[PDB]
Amino acid sequence: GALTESQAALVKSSWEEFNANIPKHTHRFFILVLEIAPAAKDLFSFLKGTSEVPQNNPELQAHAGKVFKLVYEAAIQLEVTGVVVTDATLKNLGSVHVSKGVADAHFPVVKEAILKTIKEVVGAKWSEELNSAWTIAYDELAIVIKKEMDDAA
Ligand code: HEM
Repeated sequence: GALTESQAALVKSSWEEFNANIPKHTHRFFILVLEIAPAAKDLFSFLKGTSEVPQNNPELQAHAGKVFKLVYEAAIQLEVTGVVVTDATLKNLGSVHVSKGVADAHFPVVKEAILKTIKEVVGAKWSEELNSAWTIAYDELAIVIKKEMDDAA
């Protein structure tokens, strides 16, 4: 697809729509996670010991926000520049994943959980051209973190 001017305009537009409601989209995101894969619950300090996904836990909100930000920034950088750039932060991300017991097979879990979350966020504006654009940008960003975990292992 590439990332045409017209595609990037479509991710930016759809991210601004996500951030517009963090405590919803983020608790949704964690439920789509636990639907796709229930065991994933023991991983999260803030979910351990609990029985249901807390809805106002700051630890959880802060966590999930940071995750979508990072995917959007990735799409812009792909249309301007043509790439996703690996920095200190992605590197540290890879460390903390490993300490907590996270593996690669866990990633399509969190992708489908983000596509399905953005398809839920944009609703009728949804196009092929836009699904194509978020897929490209997640795939391109996961390639980069998985890279850094393998390296923290
Ligand atoms: C491109 C995709 C991904 C991005 C951008 C991302 C981003 C992040 C960030 C930024 C943190 C640190 C949050 C903090 O310091 O507050 C974190 C922690 C963590 N992540 Fe991910 N992540 C991704 C995929 C995954 C996957 C597939 C899993 C496995 C289900 C996972 C499991 C965890 C766990 C257990 C923690 C530790 C949280 C703790 O116990 O408090 N992440 N992630």
